[PDB]
Order: sequence, then C-alpha cells, then structure tokens
Amino acid sequence: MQPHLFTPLTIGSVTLRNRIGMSPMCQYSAVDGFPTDWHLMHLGARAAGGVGLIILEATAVSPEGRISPFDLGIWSDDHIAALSRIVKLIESLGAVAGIQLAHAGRKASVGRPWEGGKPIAPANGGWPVVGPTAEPFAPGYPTPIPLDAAGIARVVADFATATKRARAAGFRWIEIHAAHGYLLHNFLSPLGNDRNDEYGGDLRGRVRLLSEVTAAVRAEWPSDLPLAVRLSCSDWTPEGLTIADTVEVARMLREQGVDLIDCSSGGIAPGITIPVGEGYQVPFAAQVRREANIATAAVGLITRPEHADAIVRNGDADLVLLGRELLRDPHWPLRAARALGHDLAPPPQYLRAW
Amino acid sequence: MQPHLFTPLTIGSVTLRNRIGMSPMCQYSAVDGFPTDWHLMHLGARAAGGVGLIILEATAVSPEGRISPFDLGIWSDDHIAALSRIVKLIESLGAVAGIQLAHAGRKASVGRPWEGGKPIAPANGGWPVVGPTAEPFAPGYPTPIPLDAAGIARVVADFATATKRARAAGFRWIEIHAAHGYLLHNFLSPLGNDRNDEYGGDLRGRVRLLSEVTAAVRAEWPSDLPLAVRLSCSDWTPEGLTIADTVEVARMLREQGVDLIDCSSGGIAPGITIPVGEGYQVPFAAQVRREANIATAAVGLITRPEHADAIVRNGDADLVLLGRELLRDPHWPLRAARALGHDLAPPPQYLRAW
Ligand SMILES: Cc1cc2nc3c(=O)[nH]c(=O)nc-3n(C[C@H](O)[C@H](O)[C@H](O)COP(=O)(O)O)c2cc1C
Ligand SMILES: Cc1cc2nc3c(=O)[nH]c(=O)nc-3n(C[C@H](O)[C@H](O)[C@H](O)COP(=O)(O)O)c2cc1C
Repeated sequence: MQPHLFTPLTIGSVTLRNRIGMSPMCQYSAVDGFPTDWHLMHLGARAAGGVGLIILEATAVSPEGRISPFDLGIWSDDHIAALSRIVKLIESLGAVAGIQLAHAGRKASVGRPWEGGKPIAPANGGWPVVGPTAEPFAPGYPTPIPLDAAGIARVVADFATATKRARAAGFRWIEIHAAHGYLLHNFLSPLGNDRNDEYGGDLRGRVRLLSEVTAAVRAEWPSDLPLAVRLSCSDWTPEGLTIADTVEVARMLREQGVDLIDCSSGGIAPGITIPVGEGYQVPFAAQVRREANIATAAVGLITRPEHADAIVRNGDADLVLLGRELLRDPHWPLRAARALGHDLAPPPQYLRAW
Repeated sequence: MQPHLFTPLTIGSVTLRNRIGMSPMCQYSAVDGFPTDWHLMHLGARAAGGVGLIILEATAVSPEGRISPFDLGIWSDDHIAALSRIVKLIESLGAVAGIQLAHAGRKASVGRPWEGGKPIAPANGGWPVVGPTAEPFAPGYPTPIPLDAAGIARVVADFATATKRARAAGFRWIEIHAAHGYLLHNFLSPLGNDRNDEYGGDLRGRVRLLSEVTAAVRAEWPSDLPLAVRLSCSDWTPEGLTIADTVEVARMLREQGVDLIDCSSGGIAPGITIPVGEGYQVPFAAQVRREANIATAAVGLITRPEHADAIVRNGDADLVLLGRELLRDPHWPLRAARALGHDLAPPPQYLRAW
C-alpha cells in the first residue's frame, strides 16, 4: 500500500502510466527551431520503451534564448505543426508528451556540446545575449545586455505566447526551465546578480522574474493540465542558492499554481566542484517535497531499477527522471518492470520478443 | 586479414560498417501498404544503435502477396516517397537501408500475429490467395487458385517492378523472401506441393519459379548493389527440402548473380517439430558457405556478442542477423562492441551517455 515505480500518477486530468520520465535532453538537431525525423525517432523510442512521461528538450521561447542555433524552438506558430506530430507519436505509444520552455540567458549563443561547446561570436552567426547584469559567464563569453523593464516584459510575453503554442500542439505537461545558469536561474542566484532594483538584492527580488514568468505561463495553461518548474536547487558554494532558498521558491511557486518541482542543480558558473554520484540530487527532491508540500521529480545518475523504486516508495519524489540511462537504453522501463516484477506490455509489434 | 564482427563487408559499391544486420521483421503497422511514424522510429532506432545493415520487413510486391492487410507494400509508385524518407533516416545514421520483397502466396490474407493471426475471408477485407496447387496450408485456410502460364509471369513481373521501385527509393540491398511457407518456398518444397508441370515434380522444376524471379530481380537491380535470397534451408522433415537441396539451389543462385544466401528454415506446413536453440540455423549458413562458395547470413536465436563474433571469425557466415534481440535492444551493437573491445561511437547526440 505504498507508491512504487509502476504506480500511475494523476495531476489534473493527466495520468502517467508509471513514475518514469525521460528528462528534458537537448539534441542540438533542429534547423530554425524546427525538428527533424531524428526527433520523432529519438523521443518515440523512449515512449515505446514504456516511460510514462516524455519531456521534450529545452525549447526556446525566442531565437536569442536558444543555447545553440540547433535548438528546438517555439517562437512562431509555424512550430506548432511538427511538434504536434511528435505529440501524436508519443501518445499513440501510451506516454504523456511534455515540453520544457527555456531561455538560455547569458549562456545562449554557444556551439553544440559535441563540437567543444564554444561560444559563437556574432560574426559567425552568433547573437548578443541577455541577463540581469553585464557580467559574462566565464572568460571568452559575451557581455550580456542587462534586461530593463521593456526586455523583462518581452520575456514574460514570450513565455506566455510559447505556452499557447504548446497547448495548441497538444502537450499535456509543461516545464519551465529555471535551472542550469540560464536566464531564470541567473536572476534567482546571487552569484550572477548585482542588480539592486526590484529584480535583485533580496530573495523576493531575485525571484521576481521567475514569478512573473510562472504567472504568465500558468494563466495560459489550463488549470486542468500539469505545470512544472525545473530549479537549480543548489549552486554548491556557500555564497549562492542553497536548498533552503529553493524551498522558499518552491513554496511561492506552489502558491502560484505550479504542480511539481523538478529538482536539478549546478550551472550558474564554471569551476564549482559538484559532488556527482548515484542519486546525488535526490536529497533536494526529498526536502522540497516534504517542506514545500509539492510533488517533485528526482534526477541525476539514477540508473538502477531498485534505486528508482526506492525513491518513489520512500516518498523522496513522485517522479523519477532518467537522462543518460535512457539514451543508453530506451527500453529501460521494460527491463525495470521485469527486474521489479511488475506488469508492462511492450509495443504489440514486439510481443514475440519478450 | 580475416574478419570479426566489426570488420567492414564489401559487395559491389556497398560497404557495411560491420557484420551486424537487422533481420527483416513484419510490424503489421501499415495501411494500404504505406508506413507510419511507427516504421520511421522503429527502423531509425536500430540504425541509431549502430547496426551496419537494416533490412526492412517483408514488403509485398502485390496486394494479394501481403501476409496481412497491414503489411508494408511496394506494389505502387505511390510507395516510393515514404520509403525513401525511411532510407534517408537510415543512411543519415551510418547504416545501409535494405528491403525484403515478398509474396505470402498460399499463407496470404491473414490477421496480425497478436490478433490470433487467423485467416481473414474476402467478405471481410481478405482476398483469394494464390500458389502452386489447390491445396490449403492447414485446416481453415483458403483454397489457393493454382498459378498458370499467366499467373506465373505476373508474379515474376511484380517482383521486377517492386525492384525498380526499391532502386528509386534508394535501398542499396535487396533480399527475396523465398522462405517461411511463402510463394517461392511453396513451389520449391515437395511438402504440400504436388505440382507436375515444368514448375513441379523434380528439383529442376520446383526451383523454376524462384530462378525466374531471381533473374527478373537481378536484371532490374544494378550490378554494383548486393542481392540476397532468404531460403528455408530445411523442412525439418524426411521427405522435404534438406541442406543438400539448399546447397544445390544456392549454387544456382550464385550463377544467377545472387550475392548472399540468408539462411533461415521452417514454415512449409504446421506440425513440424523444429529443434530451436541458440544458433540452430548456423550449421546451415556454414554448409551453404562451404559447398556453394557463396557469402551467407546466419540468423536464429543469436543474442550473445561473442557468439555472433565467433560465427564471423570461424567463417560460419559473413553476416549475423538479429531479430528479437534488436526488438528488445536496439542498441545491441554498441554493447557488443564494448564487450569485445571494438570502438563504436553512438550518435553524437548521445556521446554524453557513453
Ligand atoms: C544530452 C543531454 C541533454 C540535456 N538537455 C537538457 C535540457 O535540455 N534541459 C534540461 O533541463 N536538462 C538537460 N540535461 C540534463 C538532464 O536533463 C538531467 O537533469 C541530468 O542529466 C540527469 O542525470 P542523468 O542524465 O544521469 O539521468 C541534458 C543532459 C544530457 C546528457
Ligand atoms: C515480429 C517478427 C516478425 C518477423 N517478420 C519476418 C519477415 O517479415 N520476414 C522474414 O523473413 N522473417 C521474419 N521474421 C523472422 C526473423 O526475421 C528471424 O529470421 C528469426 O526470428 C531469427 O531469429 P531471432 O529473432 O532470434 O534473431 C520475423 C520474426 C519476428 C519475431
């Protein structure tokens, strides 16, 4: 009589068949924000693998908000068609389709990870980036234009429009990317802010932008459908965001009608030694969930089925997200099920294999 | 000097990157012979997973030749567009796109395996079947209208047009399905085929259909592209086909220009006890390679990386085809490379996971 890895989960009118999600993972394979056949196959395989929730990569609410020129985008109505096609593949295979709205902020305009991931200058078809202050992310990175009032309203509107498009594309779950040194986290974290205005200083100020985005997003997204935020729970130095801070943000987000905190960390700056290891971020998921009375997703080097189960049974999170493990093994849910002794049918096309 | 599982294979203008092929596997997921997003993801995924050669399922050269109403088709020019799209995805991931042309013949007009695979009547969307004699396959199956002068050269033409179509879609490997109880095998096997024409009785006779089909295909198939034929090598019964016969058939197909025999078995009639087990068809692949001096593929309950490798190292076969292993694990070649100590990188999108 406790929740396990293969217990459904209901928020609003959306029921995940189990507690396994595919974590948002950029593919750097879009053209002008448009997906290719790559995306259909990549996301499809996991939905056929048996995960209950596919969350699409960081999808840029605007061109300047992309990590790379190859980022999936949602800044035009033209983006709706190919995304809904992806939604239909995913849902025919019994998973729920979700999407991560993103803005890379001062970390935008870089090359693909597998090409060294170096900043691309505006001469080579980069673009000027934005942020809370003109403080570059690292040596060699561009000097961001600090957002003023007009730039801030633009972002909120951009998230708001993106939300409409996601709805039209048939997504039944949306996550706001407010982690990994990107625009929202950059505002939230003391390490990147020097802003003395209402969008910095105190925690109440530093959270203002995430809060305006959340409200704009939430207002466009039917109360009926799950909304998530992904946070960088800790900056992993004493002078940055701590879990305590995160808890207070989660509490405020809950009040704004967010259904789930997806609990990540890192990214605000380079050179921060982060204690990586199996389930190293689960404790953040545990704390947020207890203390902010909100559902959480746990993530980071979760690869073993019994570990995933323990996370759900121990009430440390509601959702277990797999990144790399699902890249290695899109059929992991099916193996998880047999390892734990739960019932999961493969695609009918594959019955004669199992 | 001599090869292992990850050694390239050249035939004409086509270089397979390793010795691992995906065995043709019917998906029962087409409408009027057209594929869906199911196929693109299903086939793309195994190419993403690093197999050298993707053989598409049994693709019907005519409507009547389909196993099920839901079979892939290549009887119409309409079918070119969608299949080339499948080919471009496959080729973009570094694998070679192949296709198996098929005619279910007497076993034609049945439902999906997971829907009881029971015959479907003409009143109910079924179609009258065709083949060597008027004898049904088993209790319950329709009555095959025997093929005449006319019927025969329609089948031969069909295989030939299909072949033109496959070239147009960009397939660079073609296999003729002359196994599993289907039209060509049905004519080749004494069991259940009592024909007494020049298309029956003697081996010289029983093989005529396959040889003409072979000739037709070869003529349309450019000479720099490999051609394979899958055979049932044994009927597993005393009075049926034997490795001795298959060896003779192979020797004949080598002289017709066929580049490889894909060595399967079974399917002529029900009630034949088949001694299934790991590598149970591999001695057939060995013997055909030994005595007919022709390249071969092995297939049948091969799952282990070292066994697949041992098959190639020993010269039992040139190519190892995996069916069910790849349904279960599209990424098998990546795991098999790691276990045997060969370099095989995953798609760049996935490098962070390996
Ligand atoms: C290729 C790749 C792409 C990623 N893309 C995103 C992304 O678009 N958005 C995001 O919030 N996190 C992204 N991440 C981080 C993961 O979503 C996830 O939080 C973390 O890697 C979980 O660890 P795991 O990969 O060990 O499961 C990505 C990670 C990888 C390896
Ligand atoms: C779902 C499924 C569909 C298949 N469809 C075909 C087919 O279209 N053509 C064919 O020649 N063999 C077909 N086969 C047989 C396999 O290609 C293969 O030769 C045999 O299963 C080899 O053993 P393996 O699956 O253990 O590798 C199919 C097998 C399965 C399980």
